[PDB]
Amino acid sequence: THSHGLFKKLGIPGPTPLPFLGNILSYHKGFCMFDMECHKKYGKVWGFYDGQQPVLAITDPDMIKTVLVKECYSVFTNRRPFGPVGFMKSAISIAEDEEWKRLRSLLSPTFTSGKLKEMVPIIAQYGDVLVRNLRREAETGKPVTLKDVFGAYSMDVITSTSFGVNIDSLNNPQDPFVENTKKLLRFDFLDPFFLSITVFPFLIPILEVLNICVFPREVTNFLRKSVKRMKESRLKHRVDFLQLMIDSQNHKALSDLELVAQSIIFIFAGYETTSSVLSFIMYELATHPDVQQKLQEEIDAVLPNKAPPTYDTVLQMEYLDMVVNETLRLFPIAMRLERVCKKDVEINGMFIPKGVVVMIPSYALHRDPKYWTEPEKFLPERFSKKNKDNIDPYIYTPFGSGPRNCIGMRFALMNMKLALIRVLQNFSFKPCKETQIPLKLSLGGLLQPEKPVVLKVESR
Ligand code: HEM
Ligand SMILES: O=C(Nc1cc(C(F)(F)F)ccc1-n1ccnc1)N(Cc1cccc(O)c1)c1ccccc1Cl
Repeated sequence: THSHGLFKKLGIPGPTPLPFLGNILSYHKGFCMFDMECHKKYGKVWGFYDGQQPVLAITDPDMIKTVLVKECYSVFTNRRPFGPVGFMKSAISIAEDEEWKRLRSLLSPTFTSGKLKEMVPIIAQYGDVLVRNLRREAETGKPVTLKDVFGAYSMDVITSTSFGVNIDSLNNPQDPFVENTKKLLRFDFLDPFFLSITVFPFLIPILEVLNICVFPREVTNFLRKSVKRMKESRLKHRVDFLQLMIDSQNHKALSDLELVAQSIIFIFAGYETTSSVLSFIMYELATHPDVQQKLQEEIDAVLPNKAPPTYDTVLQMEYLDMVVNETLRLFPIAMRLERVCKKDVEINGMFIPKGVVVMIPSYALHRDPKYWTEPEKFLPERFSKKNKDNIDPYIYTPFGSGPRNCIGMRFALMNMKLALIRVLQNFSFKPCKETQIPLKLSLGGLLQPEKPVVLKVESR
């Protein structure tokens, strides 16, 4: 069509698009397979169309640094709009340009290492809860699906960190927080709805005037009311995500609806993501028990006699840092990094026209043989103390990079590591007969396993 000749004029290789559809039919193998395929068949830079939207993929480390870090505030500042957002347009991950710079300033101190150290005791409290509910499942003599145990854990930390709500999600699935928040699963961008709106971006403004929100509106209105009630209910900082935005509420000021929007994004950002990575980590520990043994030995060394973890101790365990990093290399759940080019610009000898989405194939780079030897093998020694300097930080980007990287990286890493320390110091995980030995990945818009990971759990 009239927008499909762009990459031909610039002389950029890519699959030939179809009218009205672009290359979305090539998504039948999934985002990951499509990205790795184009990397093999086109080299270091290629292009394709999500409907009428042109997308340029870049793999040069210098270009990635220019897009994500150097020319970030000037050119590559925002992400592609993804659908009808409603009042959630004020969320930090959805805000654009000056509003984003303001909100990120108003929210950066919330994710300081100092504030994270003050959050460790609260998160550790539900590590003991996870172990208690894990032992009962171990006594059943039957395999357990890790998504439910970790999802229960990830919910308990989120509620206790975002608010003061202490809950046992696995045993108390009735509290209004547990019910509504359990409907904040990740967005399958290859489903009929999202595939439709990428082909029909003109329908996004229509959906907004019908008050059709991409987030379930019942959960949003419930959460807005609960925050409005809790603000009066405390009208003892307790290292509370909501409180840290209330005391900071008194650049510019953070509004009440803005505060509500950020709180929901933190719940959304850390419920399935935390549980998914924790499930991937345990799968690789079962199929590679030598790693699990050394990790279980390192946990006992730093924290003897099943000692509770600490900010100073978690940041000390080196082999635990290797297991999370290598799992995030194999399974970067974002799969991709996107920036919208807001003006004509030339980067590293390449012309990027206005309006083109620049894409960085994190999954494709993480499994590229030109940077990783035996990429499919899960060798956690890639990040040893003497081999962790060879890795290019712009090829391995599990949390993104630049001033729009993950704002909750330290929390997520701490939260996951605190969970791993407590569970491996009491249990061992064995591959049962209901476990997929190859672990086929899903073909949709999510980086999740095809079948849920079920493993045998024994007590130590
Ligand atoms: C293991 C879990 C997580 C992973 C793998 C992850 C990864 C990412 C990635 C790749 C991005 C995009 C950065 C880019 O565009 O360059 C991002 C953005 C973001 N993440 Fe996470 N994330 C995780 C958990 C969390 C959690 C628990 C929070 C809660 C505070 C959080 C808050 C955010 C925010 C606020 C952004 C948007 C930053 C901005 O737009 O300025 N993330 N994350
Ligand atoms: O933005 C992402 N997630 C996200 C989205 C929302 C929102 F939609 F409601 F606004 C809210 C929270 C998060 N969230 C999850 C973990 N931390 C932040 N990404 C990366 C990404 C995706 C697409 C384009 C792009 O440039 C960057 C992500 C991260 C981990 C797993 C899966 C994803 Cl899709």
